[PDB]
Amino acid sequence: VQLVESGGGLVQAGGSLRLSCAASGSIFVNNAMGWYRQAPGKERELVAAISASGGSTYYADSVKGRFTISRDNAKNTVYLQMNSLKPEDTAVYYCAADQDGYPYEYWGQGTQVTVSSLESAWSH
Repeated sequence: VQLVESGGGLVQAGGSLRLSCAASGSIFVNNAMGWYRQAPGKERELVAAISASGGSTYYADSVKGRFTISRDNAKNTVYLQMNSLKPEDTAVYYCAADQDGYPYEYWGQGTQVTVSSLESAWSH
């Protein structure tokens, strides 16, 4: 079972970025998938999760209304559309997919997202 995140990089505060994650090696349509992040110096946190059918979602309080999770079961992919990004959203983002039985969850290797503050928006 393997997961690979696509997308990442630098965005100016207020901007948007879409992350994707594709899974291989088993059936994923019957289990939840999601995204965690580890901001500098912080504990890793569950950012968003989505049920097998897509009919239920979960968001961390600090991203509600700004991030949207969705999935394409035919591609075994999960997406994180990040809008209204803020510098506090700077983190390594890890996709995850659940399965029945130990080890219960697989994690991707992570992708860096960096959101620049206004101090960098002009030369001074």
